[PDB]
Amino acid sequence: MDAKRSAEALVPRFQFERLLNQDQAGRRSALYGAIDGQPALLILERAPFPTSTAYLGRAANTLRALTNLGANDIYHWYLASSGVIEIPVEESDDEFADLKINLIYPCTEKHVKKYSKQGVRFVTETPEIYRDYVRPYMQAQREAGRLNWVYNIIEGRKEVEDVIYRTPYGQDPEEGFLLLPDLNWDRKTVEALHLLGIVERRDLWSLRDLKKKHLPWLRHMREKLIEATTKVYPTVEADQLKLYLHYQPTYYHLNIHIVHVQLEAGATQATGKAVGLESVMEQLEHMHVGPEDGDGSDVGMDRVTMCYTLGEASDLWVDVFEPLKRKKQA
Amino acid sequence: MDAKRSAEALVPRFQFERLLNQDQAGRRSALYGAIDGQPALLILERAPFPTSTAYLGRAANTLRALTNLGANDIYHWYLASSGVIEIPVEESEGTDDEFADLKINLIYPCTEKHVKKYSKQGVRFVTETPEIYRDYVRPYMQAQREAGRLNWVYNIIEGRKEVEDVIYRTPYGQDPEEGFLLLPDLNWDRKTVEALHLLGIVERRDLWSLRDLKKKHLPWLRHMREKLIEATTKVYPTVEADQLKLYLHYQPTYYHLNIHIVHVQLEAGATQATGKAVGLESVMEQLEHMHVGPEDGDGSDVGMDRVTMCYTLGEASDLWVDVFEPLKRKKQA
Repeated sequence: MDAKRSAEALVPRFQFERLLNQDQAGRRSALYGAIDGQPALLILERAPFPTSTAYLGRAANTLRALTNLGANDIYHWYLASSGVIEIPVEESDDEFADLKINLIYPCTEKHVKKYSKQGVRFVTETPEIYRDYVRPYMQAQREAGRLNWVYNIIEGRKEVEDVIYRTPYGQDPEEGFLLLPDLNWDRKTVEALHLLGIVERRDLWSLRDLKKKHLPWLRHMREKLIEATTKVYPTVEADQLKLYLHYQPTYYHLNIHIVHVQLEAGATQATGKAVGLESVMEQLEHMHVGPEDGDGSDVGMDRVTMCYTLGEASDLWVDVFEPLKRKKQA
Repeated sequence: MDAKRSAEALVPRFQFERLLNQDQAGRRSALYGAIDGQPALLILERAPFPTSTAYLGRAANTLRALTNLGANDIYHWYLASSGVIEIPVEESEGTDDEFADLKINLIYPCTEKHVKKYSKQGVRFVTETPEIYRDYVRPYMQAQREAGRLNWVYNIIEGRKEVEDVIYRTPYGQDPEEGFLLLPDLNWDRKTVEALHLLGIVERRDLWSLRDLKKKHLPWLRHMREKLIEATTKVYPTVEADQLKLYLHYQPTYYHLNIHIVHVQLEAGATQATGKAVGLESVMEQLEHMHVGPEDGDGSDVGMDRVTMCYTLGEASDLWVDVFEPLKRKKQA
């Protein structure tokens, strides 16, 4: 393993310059620097704790340093440094690791931008702002071809082996769908289940397109997605799943997240990003039908004001909401 | 300093028995065991990385072990173990300290209450129709209030408790309808502005949860939204209005309306998750556009008690044990 030793030789040559970002409760730091006089990006992460009893049964008894910070009755808190614990013969001479390291070298300005801290803003999207600015932006993104990757999966030309369930392409153009594992799921831990329900029809760009006339479709899709998930993973019951939509979505083709209720909630589930599927259905169900609205078929989410988070490097913040904010402050 | 050394002697005597829970993306493990023949609960946490240049400028060059797992062009990924890095004199009160990679909490002797608190808990997603709210859940809320479970809230509202922890309030009694106070969330260190998490406890006592909100409350809601934001940005001048999110819990942990205020940069966890957190503006918009029927008059009493709400419950909670699990059991063949 010359390439393995070669890659290992890079890390001690890293010359730190500055911290780009620290996140994940402080347990991930993105460092910028240089190796051999060229830009280098080194990402430090605390590793998860081992579950081996060889580790858990020895961690408290092998510390290389331990400092009590305070105590109150039966409560005590400390800082400590891990000692060396060797991995037993039947699980590996290795020791248990406390760090994960990613090194991008040589890195570019694109990597610096990607891993630099990005501020977040909470914006207010009225029906007028959706009509005049956001919906035109969505259209341009789709016309530019940004959904090619989605369409390639829907049509069965990519990630065929990653799909865990689908209706065959073309068999059901209105209510067909496929289930894709989320990139961060190990596909083995059922209680961390996270699937993407990508619908086959192509005319719904986001929940903004949903109207009362889509309530039957929404009911059918909710049942079908839950039915398929609990069929593929039979130890999962219906009341152990949550279905939600993103707004703003990360891409402009309606897709329904399916997560196990036991999955640790992160940004993908947070208020200002995730909207429960049943919550959208109830808003359509009870939305007011005015005298000019006929039977109500076209009453829907494009009448609502939606408030949500955006990153400050996003197109929508830079081109729409920051300028609207500046124009209002003048 | 003797008590400091005494508490340090506890940790190496810990005898591991079993893992109670591992969460926070695997970086927190709650271990159950014994010390001196009595139950002990040891919680291991990965520490945040120092920002000190003395640490960051040496971490890559002092590793005590390093294994490359793979590489692809300019991408390389590894596992590693940290070496010893001493804290420089100008950053340490003591001498011969090294940067720490672990935080440890030891509860000893612990009880069954601590084991329950830190053990993994099953979760269920339930469907609360208006009928189930009427027949089962609202009576449960009422009994909780009648039992006195809100004594702690009222003690703070009335200025008998946590007077020193309130970061802002309207003086009690001055504004009975739109008065409020702001309390820091127990999990916030009260100094890191980008992790800000406040609880807005309203002065009025007749709103138990968002189920009580109706169209007639929309002016009150608009006013409270503004007032909570103005007060937060007044106390924390580096926070702008568009760097805050306001939300309600449903189910809430207690049955007196209270509005969470969080910095947009705060990392989202269970408290913000779908099935628990409901954005304040989302409730207001749901009330704004809700249908007013022919028997509803001017619509003033149309509100959230007409909606079906879906949310998560823990399997040890009263509502699961006494309401939703029995309803589920009776329905199943």
